[PDB]
Amino acid sequence: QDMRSEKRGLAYGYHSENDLKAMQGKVKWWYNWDTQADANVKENYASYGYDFVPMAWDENFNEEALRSFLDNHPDVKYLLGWNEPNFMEQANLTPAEAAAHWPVLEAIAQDYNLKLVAPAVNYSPGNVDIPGTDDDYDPWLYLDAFFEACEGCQVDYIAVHCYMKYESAFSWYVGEFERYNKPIWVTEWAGWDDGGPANMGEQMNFLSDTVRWMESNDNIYRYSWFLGRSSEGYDQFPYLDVLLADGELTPLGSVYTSIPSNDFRYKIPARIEAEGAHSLTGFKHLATTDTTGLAKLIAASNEVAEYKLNVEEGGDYTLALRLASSANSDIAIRVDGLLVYTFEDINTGGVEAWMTFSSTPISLTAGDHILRVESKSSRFGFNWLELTN
Ligand SMILES: [Mg+2]
Repeated sequence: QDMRSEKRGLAYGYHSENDLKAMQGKVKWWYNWDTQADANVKENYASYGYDFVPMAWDENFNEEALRSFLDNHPDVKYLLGWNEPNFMEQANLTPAEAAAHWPVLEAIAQDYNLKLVAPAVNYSPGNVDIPGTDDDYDPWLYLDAFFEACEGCQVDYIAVHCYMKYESAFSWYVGEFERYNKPIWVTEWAGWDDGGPANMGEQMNFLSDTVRWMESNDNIYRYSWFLGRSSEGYDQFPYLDVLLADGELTPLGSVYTSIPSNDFRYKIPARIEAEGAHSLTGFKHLATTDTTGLAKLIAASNEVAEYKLNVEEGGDYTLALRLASSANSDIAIRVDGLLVYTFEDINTGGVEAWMTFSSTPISLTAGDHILRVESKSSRFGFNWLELTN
């Protein structure tokens, strides 16, 4: 398949080569808050299609290690600036200070032909004084003061952190940063504040809502989920982990890496994870215990899933669905809006009893097509689909 997302990255510092291969061609870049790539992948990450974005975490970073790493990786194209300088417990730099030290990063960007990402901000506890305001917590008041102190400074991108749990809050809050007229990097996000996700499925729904919004926002240059693996583990609140055992994904990690960009098109024959729909009405996410697929979509009613196909060899394909359904369930299949097959009285006897149901052949001409999977007032689980010729 083509590269699944050009924007999608990951925040994690302990990749193995097997971890990078598990996500290959579904994750484009990553960063680790440090000046060089993870030790076990430093030599080979570029061969799996990734680019690594180094970071100057605060003003006292190790410039020698960063310049030395850059010397041997001319594939590096971007440099992240200070990390949460408006937080006391992080980089702890008032706007003037962060601009004062910015030439160190420009000199680096000049020597290696790099682009510079602004210091990452978020609503802060307010303990780094911004001049001329009492609202020291304010990420926009911080960046304004930064930019006014940084006259003539090379700043190519904005970096944003966000831990809101509501996808509409998230899109409103990240959109506020489009005011600066620069592409945006959401370099840390997950649903976490105000109680966060009630369960793993809530986090997967929130990841899906916000990933889909960012893939459709042209002003978002890049995003990276927080984070590859957590100290607490993937089934502990707030269910952050994208990677499970070496070289394998969590259910959430399957949703994260499967969601396609606007222009990506699936080639066939292929198996396509259900969580890789270009478009979801109503469908929700859960872990599955099926032997493959990691995550399922769940239907209670009339939910719709659409899959955008680049059919290179027109002809008749059989469509297979991997389903679970306690009772009788009906599923309509459409191509560019017109019914072609209906799965009737699907019944596996349990919500985690899985079977593969095949259709009669469906004619799929060469070109661009929307494959639509509609629940027909049915209650079932949907792991992946397969088209074969
Ligand atoms: Mg799946």
